[PDB]
Amino acid sequence: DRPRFSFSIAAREGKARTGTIEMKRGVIRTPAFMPVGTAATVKALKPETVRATGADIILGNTYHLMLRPGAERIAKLGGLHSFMGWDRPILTDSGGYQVMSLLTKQSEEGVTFKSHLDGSRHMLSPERSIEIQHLLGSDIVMAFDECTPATSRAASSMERSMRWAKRSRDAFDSRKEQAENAALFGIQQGSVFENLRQQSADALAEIGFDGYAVGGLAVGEGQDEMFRVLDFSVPMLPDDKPHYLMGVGKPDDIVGAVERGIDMFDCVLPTRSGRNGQAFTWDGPINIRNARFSEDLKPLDSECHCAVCQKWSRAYIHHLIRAGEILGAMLMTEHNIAFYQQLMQKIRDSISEGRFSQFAQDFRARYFA
Amino acid sequence: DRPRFSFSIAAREGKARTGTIEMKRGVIRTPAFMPVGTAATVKALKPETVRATGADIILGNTYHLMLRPGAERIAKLGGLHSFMGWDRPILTDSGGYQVMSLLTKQSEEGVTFKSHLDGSRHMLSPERSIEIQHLLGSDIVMAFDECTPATSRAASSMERSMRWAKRSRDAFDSRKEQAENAALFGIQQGSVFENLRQQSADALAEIGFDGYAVGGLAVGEGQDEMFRVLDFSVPMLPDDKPHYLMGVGKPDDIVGAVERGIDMFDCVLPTRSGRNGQAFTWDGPINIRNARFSEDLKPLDSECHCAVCQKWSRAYIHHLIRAGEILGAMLMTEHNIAFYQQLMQKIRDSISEGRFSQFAQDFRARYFA
Ligand SMILES: CC#C[C@H]1NC(N)=Nc2cc3[nH]c(NC)nc3cc21
Ligand SMILES: CC#C[C@H]1NC(N)=Nc2cc3[nH]c(NC)nc3cc21
Ligand SMILES: [Zn+2]
Ligand SMILES: [Zn+2]
Repeated sequence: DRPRFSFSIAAREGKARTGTIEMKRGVIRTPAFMPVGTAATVKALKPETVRATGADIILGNTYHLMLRPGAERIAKLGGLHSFMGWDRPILTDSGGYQVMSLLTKQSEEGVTFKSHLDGSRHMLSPERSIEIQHLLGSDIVMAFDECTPATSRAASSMERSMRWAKRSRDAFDSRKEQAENAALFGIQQGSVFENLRQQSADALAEIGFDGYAVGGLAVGEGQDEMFRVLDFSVPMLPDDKPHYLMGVGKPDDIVGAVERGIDMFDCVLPTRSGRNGQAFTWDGPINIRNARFSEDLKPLDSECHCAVCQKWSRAYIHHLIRAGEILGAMLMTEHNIAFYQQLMQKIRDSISEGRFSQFAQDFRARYFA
Repeated sequence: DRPRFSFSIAAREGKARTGTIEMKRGVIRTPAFMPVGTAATVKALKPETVRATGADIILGNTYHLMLRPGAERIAKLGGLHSFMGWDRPILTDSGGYQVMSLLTKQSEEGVTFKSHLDGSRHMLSPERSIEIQHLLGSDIVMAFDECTPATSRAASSMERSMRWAKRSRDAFDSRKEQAENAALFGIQQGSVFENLRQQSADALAEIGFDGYAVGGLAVGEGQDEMFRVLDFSVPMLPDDKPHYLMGVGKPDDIVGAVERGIDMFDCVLPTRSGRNGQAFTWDGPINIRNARFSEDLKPLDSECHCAVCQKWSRAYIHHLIRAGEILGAMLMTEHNIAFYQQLMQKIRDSISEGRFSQFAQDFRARYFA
């Protein structure tokens, strides 16, 4: 048998850490990047291709799947893993952020809202969110939080989220199958305010979670501000548990966040911007639709080990994306997700060899040249 | 070394034949179905996936590739095979039909036309079409024909096409690299008129080609009429060369056309209707968007050996197509192309075992139940 959840730090450099999370469905190498699979698919990739790029875990969403195709329906069909054909760990967001981003009525009990898809009306609460995530069969369950710049007011939302974090913990612990086979993460709130971040961290650590996410970022704050908040926020979290930065981000954001103690990441940038023609390279991103690539026989990136860069030219991918061909989206997406995973591998290896500081400097010098 | 073009008939049953075409880039099992790759991609499939389904040869188009990305450009980038990553045979249509279907001025010299894409003006002729197909590096080159129901008038178009067939032959034979490494097929015209089909067949056989296509069908004539035309048209063609029915078709069309002596087929139905939610099965086509499939855990087809049917349920593919997800198009397309190839395999095996008559009866009884 394998453990439910065991995080082990193998090496450190400054605030950066590298290690593993062992879970029943597999091992997660940290720092980790999670491709986003909101609609029970990582867009334009088979799950075998997601795995081939190096991903150990993907992200799903309570909000989208409760609406389409439905949580109880996925459970009847055998759970999210069987449904989409990914047999490794899945982390699910709780719905707190997506309900706010995508027609809502807030209270201490929870949120009622109108779906952006049907106009149908629905409810979420800590207890319903945890139940939905159980029905999906998520391996890492997120606590349900209230999400809203803010006064002052940020403290009201943070304090409610901490009350909801306790209800999430209790709902999770009441479901034996969940508590024995899954892990539960809390979400730190408090916006840009050091004192509220501390109050939030204290509340979560008093409750106790398997891991701690940093919420309230990647919402348009600029990298300077995000780094400032991480500087004081991450040290407040339990050192011996994973630290998950929700929604981040660009390669340069990921590197700086690892320098500040983050272990886990998710964002739509590699998939969405790949479909839109943006390819990541070690010399910075390029827009493959640009006419300069029409006769370029080189691969998207000259060092990348992915299957796309072993077989097809920039010129061919340029043609596909210009033509609106599905294979264009497929190849751009595979390459970008592989690039993100190779970035994470380089981060892990450099921390384990005690040269991550030098890697970060070298990476930024070339990427921004 | 391998032969330029060697067709060998291994078994016959009635007018049906099964065998092989050996070419420098591989062997083509007949009767053969060619997936369509008009824009230098079989839509939503990597070439390795096209091959995995059983395809021996794919179809490309002079008309689309001369416009985007351009014939001379593809040649500079190393040819169509290298460009799209398919290293097996490619048959290219000559442009005669697509120029008519997709703003044109006809003459004995050729056709000038306005592109449906740019509005730019272009010319095609027998000599330019053959040159374009040389630049692409096509393995089976189609003669350039004039295409237009018709009086009477059908005879005018047919006779010009026969003059253009001779010019196509001469242009091909003037290009040593082409004549040594590629094959050339002629196109029989004459519409529904037995006497014109005979005049056309005579003209083509006097010129001499590696294979003979039956043109002027799959243009909305109904299956009864198509079969009537094949009944008298295919016997007019040289028995010892392949017979190619352009643009056909539905599974039931393919079976009946093999019964009448056709060896080669192409159509967009499995790819295009797959993206639109139609899946082929041995019990007939189904529309996977229908609500009856929302909780159906069976595969698309209960006997199909394709990778899609080994891993994912109807319910999951239903969800993907309803959501507009790219993976939906990918999986539907792989399954439909695999189904077509399994149909062709069953046809070949039954002819080689002398039970094709029984297969056709059994196939129709189940498919149309
Ligand atoms: C306050 C707060 C907060 C966090 N709460 C929940 N439940 N999910 C998140 C997802 C995020 N995605 C992005 N940017 C794309 N920032 C996020 C923040 C959260
Ligand atoms: C008269 C005539 C004729 C043939 N001539 C050339 N060059 N290409 C063809 C392609 C076809 N596609 C379909 N149906 C989709 N019928 C076709 C017929 C032709
Ligand atoms: Zn790559
Ligand atoms: Zn199948």
